[PDB]
Amino acid sequence: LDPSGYNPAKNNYHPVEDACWKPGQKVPYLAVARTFEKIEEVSARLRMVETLSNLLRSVVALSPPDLLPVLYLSLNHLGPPQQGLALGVGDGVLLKAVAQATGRQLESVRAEAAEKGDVGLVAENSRMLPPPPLTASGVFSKFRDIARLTGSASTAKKIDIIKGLFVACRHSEARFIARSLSGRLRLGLAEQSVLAALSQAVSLTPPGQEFPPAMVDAGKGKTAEARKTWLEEQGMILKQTFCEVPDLDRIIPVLLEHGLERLPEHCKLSPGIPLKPMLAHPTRGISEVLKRFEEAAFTCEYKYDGQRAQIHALEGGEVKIFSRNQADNTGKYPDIISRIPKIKLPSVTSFILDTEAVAWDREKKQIQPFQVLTTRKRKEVDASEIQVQVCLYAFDLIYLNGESLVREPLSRRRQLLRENFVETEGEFVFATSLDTKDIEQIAEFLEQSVKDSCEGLMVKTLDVDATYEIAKRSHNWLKLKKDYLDGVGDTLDLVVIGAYLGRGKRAGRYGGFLLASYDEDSEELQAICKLGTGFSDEELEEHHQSLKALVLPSPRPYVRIDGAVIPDHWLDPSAVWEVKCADLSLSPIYPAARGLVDSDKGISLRFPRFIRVREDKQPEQATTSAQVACLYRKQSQI
DNA sequence: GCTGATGCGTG
DNA sequence: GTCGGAC
DNA sequence: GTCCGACTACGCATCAGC
Repeated sequence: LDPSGYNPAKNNYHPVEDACWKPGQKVPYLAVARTFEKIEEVSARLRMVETLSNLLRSVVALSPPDLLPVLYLSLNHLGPPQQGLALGVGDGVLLKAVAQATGRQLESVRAEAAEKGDVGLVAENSRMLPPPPLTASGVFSKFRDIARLTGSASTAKKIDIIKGLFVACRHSEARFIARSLSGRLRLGLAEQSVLAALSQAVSLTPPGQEFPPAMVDAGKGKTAEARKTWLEEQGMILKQTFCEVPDLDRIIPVLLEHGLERLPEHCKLSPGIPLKPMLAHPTRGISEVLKRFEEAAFTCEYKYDGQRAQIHALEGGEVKIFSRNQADNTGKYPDIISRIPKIKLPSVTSFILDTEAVAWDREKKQIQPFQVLTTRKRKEVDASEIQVQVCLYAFDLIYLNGESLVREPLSRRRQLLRENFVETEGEFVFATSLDTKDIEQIAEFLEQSVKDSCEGLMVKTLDVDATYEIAKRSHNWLKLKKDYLDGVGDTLDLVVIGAYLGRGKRAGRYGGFLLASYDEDSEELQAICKLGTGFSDEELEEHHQSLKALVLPSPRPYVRIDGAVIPDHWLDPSAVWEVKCADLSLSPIYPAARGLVDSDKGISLRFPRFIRVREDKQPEQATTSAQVACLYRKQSQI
């Protein structure tokens, strides 16, 4: 009945009864829209998971086929990552498409969306013959349609579909379609919560029951200590099957048929399906390394400054390569799929490798900085056109000749790789390693890593919790790098010359800042980076306040920002701020120290973060562009 | 055909 | 990528 | 400690306007 009252938060929820659509029907969008409201209006993850599980339990019950689209809509994805589907819609399009469904001038709506920090708000509030209600599988279909449109005049074909949806919207549905398209759904619930909410709902209301189903609450006969243990157990089955097959188009099918408990029997890590890779927790010292890893024996590997390349060789010759995000990078490495046989021993018949592809200068036999690695062509590439040579630095092995080494320790996997593959210096090399426990030979290896052009030390255990089982701990490796050590690495004192407006969590004060570095010769300040991270909320207000005085109507004439985003508020140069950063880069758009190191290009910071306010310094006292040039030169340049 | 704006995926 | 915050 | 969402530089790919 009236979907505008659907409350899946309501206590003692019943899949069939407090639904707001009768069985075998399509699930309505305002179902999802209402649910989303019930989620964004709480803050306890555990409560938010329940509200989704509910909507999910119903869907499992009355409308099985709609399930998969609901998860996706709730994840705000479009499909499996390897499909590389993308909306190609941006704020420009969407804002426009909004104005076009409502009337206001783009330049009026445009300011409301910046003043509110949320597009979805503006679409709804703006106020003919009403069309049929929207369905959830319907909106998912239109979203995919928009993704698929390409080539000239495709934006315009997109703005229609969008104008379409917005015009079949009822109550809140505007709010959430806008937000989905803008990439920023911001509910407070994401993958993990969606995953946990699914595993619950199919445990409370198991799938494949003939309607009307026997057990809508398979939980009702448990004790609270028993339920909370039961769900959590079922949770991990789902979680780890996903971490090996992070693809809902494969799972949700089998789930619906064989239920949760036997899902690991049909959904197994197989070469060709890309799995989630092992993340790295930051470790700000070496004290901290032995606090975390007090007992266990660990290895030490260089941290290469390439990108992650997940290499699949499947029984059947064919190679596929995937990125950190399960994106299909096969097209962009024809110089890898070729060199492929030259690393697998001949008795190696199917494998999965966890490596980092780094840029290699052949004519010099030395590394090339990340910036160069990124100048390779993407998408599809023919093998002749290649220009930036890449050399892999393999540091794990996850599958070999049939077996799935997830369950084996690192020490098991290391020898298994070391002994099955072949080093080629300039193509294929094991991460330079040094097993130890020795503080003095660690920092001797730390400084060494960098000396050899790397960000620092990877640090992982060898036997104790040494698996590749992402589901237990996902940041179980440790990343140890120079700029984390309070009192090391490059910190500069810089000038706040403008500020940017916030989005979402920072809606209603400044979300970013523009930072500048006194050039001496030109008696000009010069934009060097933006900065939107590393302050607390309390500091970030002290900011938006003590800067609410300095506000300018126009630039000062001695400030030169060039091709940086024009700040939304310009500022009278007073505040001086100390910034830490992991590197300095040759900026294709920043003015600071342009000329001193390159004909055209300035210099920016890599991973800028704010450390503290430098009151005792005055703007002519901050770091000079002559200074800035110096740090870039003293930075493993060869 | 080009160019500027900008989406999106690496980090 | 870095980072804080709420639970 | 986990999970989520603020924010960042760099560059290839793409398409509206011209």
